[PDB]
Amino acid sequence: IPVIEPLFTKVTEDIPGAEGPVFDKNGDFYIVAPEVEVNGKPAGEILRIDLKTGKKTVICKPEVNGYGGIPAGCQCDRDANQLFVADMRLGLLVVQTDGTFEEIAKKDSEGRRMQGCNDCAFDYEGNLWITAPAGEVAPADYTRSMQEKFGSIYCFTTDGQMIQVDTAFQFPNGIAVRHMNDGRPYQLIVAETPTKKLWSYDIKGPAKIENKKVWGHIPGTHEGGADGMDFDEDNNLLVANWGSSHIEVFGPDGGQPKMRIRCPFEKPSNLHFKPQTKTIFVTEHENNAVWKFEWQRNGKKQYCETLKFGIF
Ligand SMILES: [Ca+2]
Ligand SMILES: [Ca+2]
Repeated sequence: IPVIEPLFTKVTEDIPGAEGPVFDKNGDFYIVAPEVEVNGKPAGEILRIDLKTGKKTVICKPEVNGYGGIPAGCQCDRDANQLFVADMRLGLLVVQTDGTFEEIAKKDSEGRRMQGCNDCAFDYEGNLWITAPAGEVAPADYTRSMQEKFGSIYCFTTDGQMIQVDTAFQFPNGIAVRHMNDGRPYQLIVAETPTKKLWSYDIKGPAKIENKKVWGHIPGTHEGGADGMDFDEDNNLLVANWGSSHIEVFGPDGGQPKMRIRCPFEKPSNLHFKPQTKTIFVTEHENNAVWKFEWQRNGKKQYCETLKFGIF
C-alpha cells in the first residue's frame, strides 16, 4: 500500500482533545476542545481560530443546568450560518457564531433519553446523521461504549425529528455520507473505532437506512482506530486512524486502504477541507494541535456550500 509524506504545517496548538474542525459560510475556522476541565468537571469549549495568526478565541462554553459539555464534532448549516455540534454530554447543540447556543433534544422520537454524541454529517437533503458513542446525556452519569456495545446512530430530519436509526455499536465515531453524481444521498459510512471497522448502509430516505455491511478495514493492531472522516471531490474517503500515525485513503468502493498518508504525529483525530481548495486541516491528540497539508485534489462540497435556490 503506497504511503505519501506531504508537508504538514502547524496552525495552532494547546487545544485539549482538539476535534471537530469546521469552516462556516463566511470562511471562518472553528474547532472544539472536548477535554478542557475545571475542578475535575467537563468544561469543553468551542473556538474560532484566526488562520493568519493562529490566535484562539473561545466563543462558547456549553453548559446546561450546571452540567458542562464535551463538544466533539461539528457541521455548518446551509440556510443559516450556525453550527450543529455533537456533544458527548449534552447531545446535539446548535451554536450561533456570537456564542449563544441551544439544546436540540433531550429525548428522541420514541421518547427515550438522548445519548451523548461525537460527530455528525449532513446529506445534501439537509438531514443530519449523528454518531452517539456515549451513554445518556447529563444529568445521567457519563459513560462510553468503548468496551460495551451500546453506541447508537441518529438522524435529525429536516422536519425536526430525532430518530435513532440503529444501535449496538462499540463506539461509533466518524461518519460521512456518500452522494451520487446527481446529488442524491446513496450510502452512510460509520466508523466503529476499537473494532477497526468501517460500516455502510444504503440510504433509502430520511432516517431510512438498510443493508448494514462491513465496508472497510482499518490497518493496525494499535489501540484506537478510525476517528474522523471526509470525502474528496472524487469520492475517496480520508479517514484519521487514531494511534497509527496515518490517515487512510479508501476508494469509493471501500475494502482495504488504497493509499496512506503518514503524519508527523501518532494521533490524528479529525479533519476538514478548506472550501474550494486542496488544503486539509487536521486535529491530533499527541500535541493537541491543528495542522494543515495539501491533498491531491479538492474536497467534496459540504452541505453548507450547496445552494437552496440553485438552477443546476
Ligand atoms: Ca471523533
Ligand atoms: Ca470534517
